[PDB]
Amino acid sequence: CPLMVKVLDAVRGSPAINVAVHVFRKAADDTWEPFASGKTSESGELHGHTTEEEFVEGIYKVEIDTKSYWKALGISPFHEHAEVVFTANDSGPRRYTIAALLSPYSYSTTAVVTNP
Amino acid sequence: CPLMVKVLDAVRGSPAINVAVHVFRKAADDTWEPFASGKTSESGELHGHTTEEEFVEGIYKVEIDTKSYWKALGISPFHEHAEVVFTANDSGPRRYTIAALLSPYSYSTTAVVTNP
Amino acid sequence: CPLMVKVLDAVRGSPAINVAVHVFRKAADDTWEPFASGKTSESGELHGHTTEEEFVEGIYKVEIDTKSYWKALGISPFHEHAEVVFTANDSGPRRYTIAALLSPYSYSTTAVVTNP
Amino acid sequence: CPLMVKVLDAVRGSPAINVAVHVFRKAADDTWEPFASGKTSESGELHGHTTEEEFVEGIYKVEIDTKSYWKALGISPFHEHAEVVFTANDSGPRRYTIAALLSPYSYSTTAVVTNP
Repeated sequence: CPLMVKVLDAVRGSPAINVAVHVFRKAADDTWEPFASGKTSESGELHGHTTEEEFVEGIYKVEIDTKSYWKALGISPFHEHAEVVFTANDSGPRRYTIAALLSPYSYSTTAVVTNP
Repeated sequence: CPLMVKVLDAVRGSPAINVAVHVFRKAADDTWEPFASGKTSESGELHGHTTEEEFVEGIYKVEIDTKSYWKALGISPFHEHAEVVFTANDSGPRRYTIAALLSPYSYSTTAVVTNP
Repeated sequence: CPLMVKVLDAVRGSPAINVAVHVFRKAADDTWEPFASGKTSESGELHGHTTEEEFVEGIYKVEIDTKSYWKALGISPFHEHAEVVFTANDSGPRRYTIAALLSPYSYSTTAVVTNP
Repeated sequence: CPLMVKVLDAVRGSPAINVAVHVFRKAADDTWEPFASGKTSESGELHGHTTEEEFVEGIYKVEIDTKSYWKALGISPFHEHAEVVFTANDSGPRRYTIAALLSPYSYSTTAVVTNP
């Protein structure tokens, strides 16, 4: 799976488990088309069964449901979710790891792109 | 102004100047209505000329045109833009500063929420 | 003051107030001589009452007492403190802002370096 | 190896390879005693042959030679190095992953602590 998402909790110093993640790809008509979704595992990693074949060039959006994550822990956070929008595979197939680091009023997101 | 945006550049160690920023209010019909927009100043700040009265409770989106910023500096960026979505003024009007620190393959965002 | 420190709290969405900060100059004998110190203000800033003349080129260390800050808020922290080491004024006197954004298990630091 | 260090480059969106890392443990007399050192691999991960046995409770320091990393890529960075100081194993053995994300004028460091 050439698209991996990893989410960490900066308050607890742990993977952020059970976090809902939705992935969309921008379609010809400018709308977001559903692409993949899942929940993070005990390692904070998203369970993607995406193939290299269907992962074509385009603009992708990864939406991480951070608000429900914090709410379940009793915390009322600032952000509704964390969104990451990026062009993928514009110069050939790559493997992408989108990392998100979560705090109640702050998040950071980083991408590592490798050419296998 | 109850809603300020500040953008910093982690590569140059400076404010991010002349970056386009668009703010939207979510409308009843889950659609994003324009709310404020501009280019960041030499201090990396976006004016915000909105008043407390029009800045009612609701879900706001702040969209930062990070891709144009990096292209103008000649560095290849990962993200299409940086989008921050949050609920404002629940528990009453505060001053919000949305701060964003930019790198080509990473960004972080934090809210500094202060009660006057 | 050519050297300012600003500290933000990612959990509360606010400046980090009353945080101890110590600044040192490296001495010829690779030893850290005290240079400035204080507690951050309500805006999360450390006064810095040093003058341009005493703020000569050299390697400076900024030590932020993050562990006491988190203990005062009742949250278990990871780090003993946050230490930023940098060379200043090579290429001439600038204004330096060392900004630090704190979470219990994570911190980031950035320099906003501006030429007057 | 219950102590792992992973370093990423936020300019290139890649692991930071060949980065020197030194690890110290605070000794009885208050001085830093050398504990481990190495260079990051092609995955940005540090090659530690540390055992659970020798990794006792104490205060550890991880020093990452960020300046040499940037210099080798032609960039003159702000920081001399990135230091992470923390108490380990104070409540029993844990596995620690220290992650550092590097930009020329900024870095962030995060810890994930797991109980195996």
